[PDB]
Amino acid sequence: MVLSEGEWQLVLHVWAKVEADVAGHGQDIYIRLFKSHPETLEKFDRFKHLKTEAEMKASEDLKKQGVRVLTALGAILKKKGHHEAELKPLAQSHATKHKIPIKYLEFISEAIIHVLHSRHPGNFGADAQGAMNKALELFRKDIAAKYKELGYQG
Ligand code: HEM
Repeated sequence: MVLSEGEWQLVLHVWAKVEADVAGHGQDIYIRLFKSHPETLEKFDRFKHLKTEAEMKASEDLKKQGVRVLTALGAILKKKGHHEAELKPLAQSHATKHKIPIKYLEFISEAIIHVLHSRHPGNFGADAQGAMNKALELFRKDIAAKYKELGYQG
């Protein structure tokens, strides 16, 4: 697939607002993911013992993971589809070391959309949500193709 320049502008306009508070958005996204799909917490050996949302909000390690994820995804989105070099190392660690199935990438995509809709309603109307969903679908299609080349395709 291919996004138009106008679709990319809608994605990067709301992403510029996310970048005013990377750690806060990272925390909100991972807490939404763990509350909605609790099985995903099991992939994190450092904080898989957390039992409540209060514990998750106080976790320094969870906050650091949110910042690493959003910094990497922000770099991929700022390439506007020319992200082959960025995806290679991410695909290799997620297929071979962490073993993250494509369905968990779909789950965190839903969590990003929910958080952006809650925090940025004025910059995340229907057209902007549609563009963000297309950008995340492109990212998941390209990572799934790299998973297959690497021997995982999960
Ligand atoms: C937007 C999608 C995602 C991006 C851009 C992303 C990016 C990253 C980055 C940059 C790292 C550190 C470098 C590395 O190990 O490759 C990382 C580590 C990790 N990610 Fe992902 N990630 C994403 C989704 C997920 C999801 C959905 C899960 C699990 C449900 C996950 C599980 C992990 C784990 C377990 C680690 C290692 C954590 C540690 O160091 O303790 N990732 N991710």
